[PDB]
Amino acid sequence: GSEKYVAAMVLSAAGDALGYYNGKWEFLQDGEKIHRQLAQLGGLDALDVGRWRVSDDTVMHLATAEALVEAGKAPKLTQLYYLLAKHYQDCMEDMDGRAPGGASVHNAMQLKPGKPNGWRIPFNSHEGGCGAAMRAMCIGLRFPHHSQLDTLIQVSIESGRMTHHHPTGYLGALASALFTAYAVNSRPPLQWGKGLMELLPEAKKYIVQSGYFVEENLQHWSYFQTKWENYLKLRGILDGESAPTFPESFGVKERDQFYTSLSYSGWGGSSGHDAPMIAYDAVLAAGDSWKELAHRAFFHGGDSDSTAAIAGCWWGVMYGFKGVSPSNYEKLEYRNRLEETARALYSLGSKEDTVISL
Ligand SMILES: Nc1ncnc2c1ncn2[C@@H]1O[C@H](COP(=O)(O)OP(=O)(O)OC[C@H]2O[C@H](O)[C@H](O)[C@@H]2O)[C@@H](O)[C@H]1O
Ligand SMILES: [Mg+2]
Repeated sequence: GSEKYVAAMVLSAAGDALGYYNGKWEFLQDGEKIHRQLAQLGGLDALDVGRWRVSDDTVMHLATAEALVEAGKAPKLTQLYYLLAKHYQDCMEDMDGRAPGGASVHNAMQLKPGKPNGWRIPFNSHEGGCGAAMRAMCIGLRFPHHSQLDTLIQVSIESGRMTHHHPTGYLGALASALFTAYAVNSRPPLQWGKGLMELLPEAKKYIVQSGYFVEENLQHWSYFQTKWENYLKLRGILDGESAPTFPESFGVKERDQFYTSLSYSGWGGSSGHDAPMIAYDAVLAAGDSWKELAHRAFFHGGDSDSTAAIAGCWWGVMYGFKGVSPSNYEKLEYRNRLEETARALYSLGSKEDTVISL
């Protein structure tokens, strides 16, 4: 349904804005303090996002979505990648006060849309941030059909690699896009992690045949895979055939500690592996509760705008606006653009088509 695509785009942006709070909550490392301030504001249902700007996450996600819309039906990947690179480069003019990420901004300005392979960048050991994952969800809105899985894999990886040429970075884009497609198709969330694990060898097959920095990509592959395997084992969902099990003590402070344990270097949710992982952990626990989703994915001491942007997209696809206080989105920055782009993505994604690959 079109309304679920609208909710996916709008609630991803609402999550971003809520987990950002004009920077005040993004950069507060104490989840308990964030939750105290939330209560002082009146709780989530009382928050009005009219003055809560979206961050770079939404600006980039909209850039991905607009490129997908402009590429049209039965698109050529050469054209799509030109449009993606152009939109990523141009959207850096809309980052004032949005705390843009390092790899995202630097590499977007390096791109040369219009040269052949001009959106390709070298492998880099420090390009494992979540900036590719945070902007990839709508790739799954565009390519949700089983027949399009190879396109979803290729486009999510290449969109990611335009700024994050490191498997920890671009495999997060794959996870973000893939789980959105699963949500579109009503696949139960407890099956999603297993689906990602089964598709990682197909992602590797693409990277190898693509031929760029194969040795470096392979040398760094194990980190993302191992972190996800261990997380899925901890939750009891490695094979996709069990309800998840959560720890007995899993309040705000315990979640901050857990998110730090998942992190690469201490900031939970800031990398390609852990931004979608924390969003997924929130989805698994929250079911149809927007408030629980927010408490787990929007309001924590880590990189909360990025886990929120991912979680809000997946949740909106599944549940629409049901149980969401209107003040959480009615006056949201870019609401009209988000809704119009979502409707255009729906017209494309709901109509199964075939892409002309590279
Ligand atoms: N090999 C690596 N493996 C895992 N994580 C890494 C690696 N290298 C860096 N990191 C982490 O990658 C983290 C971020 O890398 P940055 O390049 O600044 O940013 P972005 O472009 O990805 O976007 C970050 C977004 O998240 C917020 O919402 C922000 O506002 C952005 O919107 C660093 O802390 C690194 O520790
Ligand atoms: Mg951000």
